[PDB]
Amino acid sequence: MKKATCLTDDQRWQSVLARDPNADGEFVFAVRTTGIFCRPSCRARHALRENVSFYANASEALAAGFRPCKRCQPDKANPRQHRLDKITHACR
Ligand SMILES: [Zn+2]
Repeated sequence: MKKATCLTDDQRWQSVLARDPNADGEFVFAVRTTGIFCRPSCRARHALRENVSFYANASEALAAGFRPCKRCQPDKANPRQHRLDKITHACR
């Protein structure tokens, strides 16, 4: 309850390295270099602890003036999906 050994930025990245998929509400982490914020689970090839800092939630990370990560916050994964030509107006 009122206790948790060592809450150091160390084990912050331990829970976040483990990819703890269910740590939504537990905190967020914020990679200043892309100006995005995430849940610990960020499955894409990690950006270092050293560019990354930890909040309570994404409204705090919004307080930092960031945007939700395309993988973590909505879950906005676009892999499979066609990389269709590009040019606009295609009625056929
Ligand atoms: Zn992410």
